[PDB]
Amino acid sequence: KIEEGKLVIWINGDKGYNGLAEVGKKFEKDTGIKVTVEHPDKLEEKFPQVAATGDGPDIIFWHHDHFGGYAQSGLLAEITPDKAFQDKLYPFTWDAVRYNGKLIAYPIAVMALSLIYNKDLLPNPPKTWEEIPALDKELKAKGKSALMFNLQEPEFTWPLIAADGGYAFKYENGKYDIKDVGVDNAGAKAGLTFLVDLIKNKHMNADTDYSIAEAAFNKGETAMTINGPWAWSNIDTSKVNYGVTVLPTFKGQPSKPFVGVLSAGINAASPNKELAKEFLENYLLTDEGLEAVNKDKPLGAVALKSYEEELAKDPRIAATMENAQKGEIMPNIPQMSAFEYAVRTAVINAASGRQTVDEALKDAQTRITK
Ligand SMILES: [Cu+2]
Repeated sequence: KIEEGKLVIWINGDKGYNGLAEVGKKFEKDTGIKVTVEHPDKLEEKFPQVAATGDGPDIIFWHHDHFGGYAQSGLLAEITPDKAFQDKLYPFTWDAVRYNGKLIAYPIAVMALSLIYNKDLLPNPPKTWEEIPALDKELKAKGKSALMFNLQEPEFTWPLIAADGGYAFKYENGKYDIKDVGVDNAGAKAGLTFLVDLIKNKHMNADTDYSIAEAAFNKGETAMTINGPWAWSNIDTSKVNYGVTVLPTFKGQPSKPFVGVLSAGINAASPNKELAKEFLENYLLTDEGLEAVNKDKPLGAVALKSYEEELAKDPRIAATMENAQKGEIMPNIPQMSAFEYAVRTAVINAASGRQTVDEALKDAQTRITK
């Protein structure tokens, strides 16, 4: 019970649904087809309900992690870019939109955490995790701290923990292995330890949450923090002089951030697959298209090479991409819930004393692979 003759698009209201609308006006002028951009409440939960009955929008915008499940249900259509088109985007973004060996979405935006710092308290940021401890002691002498970041959730703590070799699920030939998890190997143990030790020595507090960390860094009390593109505006208003850069290395290896990709999938029920493909590939994924959305509401870093080289003139953005090329693509499978649940607890119990690192990671590991 879907259109045929137009295009309805569901995008979250905190995104540039206006420039998306603008790009629509050009499509309409060139094709004569009208585009509609809507923002239903809690759309991530409605698409699944409505698409299961052959209804909903022709295109849905969202993080790629939810896309694996959608495909396990045959809700999306297998896109069809050719060799040439595929060479317009970064090789690693296509892996983020794969399933059982096949492509199912178009990478739009690329997100990943970064290290943020107060240029007035820290003229040059640390290239290593190993040196932070000594840096905090040097600042505490003046009534400041070195680092403060959300410690409640895996998104913020996984980068360190996995640098040495840990991981979510083994992957190599286009298929994941839900029985082979790496949160309990040597590397993952090495990283959690380093983190726990930071708290034990009072360089960090275990109850620090997103709000405290942001309030602290924006009042100008802490030299650094870790966060994404979505938090820059608050800082802009606070009157702090900040900078964004590459995350420190661990035991000589890069921090390994989870990589998130805003994607556009075609409803498998949609009678407008061609139009949708023409719109996404030749209107939205162009330097003019991505700019239109980025104006209304900034996107951060993108997957389109040509335009990424232009946005990358803002160090804040160049850093994001570099951190993404070193990170681990977020697995697009429903089992990632088991992972977030288990790891969030492991880190909390390990930071509270309730469990030692070796015990905490043994439980989660077994939990997930269960
Ligand atoms: Cu989600």
